Amino acid sequence: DGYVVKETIGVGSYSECKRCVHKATNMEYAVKVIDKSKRDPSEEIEILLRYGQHPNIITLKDVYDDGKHVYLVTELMRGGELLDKILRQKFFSEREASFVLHTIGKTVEYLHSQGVVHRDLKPSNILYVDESGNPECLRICDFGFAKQLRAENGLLMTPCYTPEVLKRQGYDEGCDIWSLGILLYTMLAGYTPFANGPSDTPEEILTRIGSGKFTLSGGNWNTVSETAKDLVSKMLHVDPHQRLTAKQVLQHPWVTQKDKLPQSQLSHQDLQLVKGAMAATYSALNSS
Repeated sequence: DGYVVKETIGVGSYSECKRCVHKATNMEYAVKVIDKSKRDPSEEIEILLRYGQHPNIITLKDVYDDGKHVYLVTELMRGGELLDKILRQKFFSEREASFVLHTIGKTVEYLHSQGVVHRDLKPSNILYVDESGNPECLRICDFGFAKQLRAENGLLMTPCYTPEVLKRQGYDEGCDIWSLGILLYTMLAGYTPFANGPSDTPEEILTRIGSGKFTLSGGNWNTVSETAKDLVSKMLHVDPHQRLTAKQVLQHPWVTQKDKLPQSQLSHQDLQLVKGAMAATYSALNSS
């Protein structure tokens, strides 16, 4: 139960994530410390326990609860965040972008098919496990705001088995797809579609989202495939119920036919501007 707690990795609401190194074998891991009084991580643990073995989902190693705090010990994400790699020291083109979406898209398709929605698919919740930058090293993380589809009696249910009760998933699923849509945009454009920097205001961003318009022309978009633009447009459609499903995304020419994709380095703005814009976009969304 006692580890070797060291540096703090990140921070969050009612939870802190530090770098433990123990297992009585100097084995490095990550441990999320949730305040039992502040928050109840019932849904999160059950999701990680049931779906952690997925290779592109963060695997759960140990779990502890003394009553005051919970200790979710997971595999350590040494590769950092997705943007921290692709927009720094890694050759990134529509080809590499397609592999990234492919990897994450299948994971979401799996989760949606099991009736699990994430509802927090920000690029800071997608991390490499090692510093290779390889697609298979990707891991979806932080299932804090994730919800399993349950029955009236409280039994886990799939959308296959399962009117307005299901349309809730259809919305919640459509928001996960929309979250991937801005990541696709950001990957292609090198900048957030509804934010120009870290100091954008909720009033600015939410107006742009509601307008249902974004730049698919000018800048990087002049040297980007029409299939790449077709996908983002369909992924970021205004009505969440008219957006693509995770399956329909993966059946798209951009994703499937990777031979036809350009392999030229993509331009990007400073990482901190892009990271700044992105965190501000999700900050504006949390208000509404």
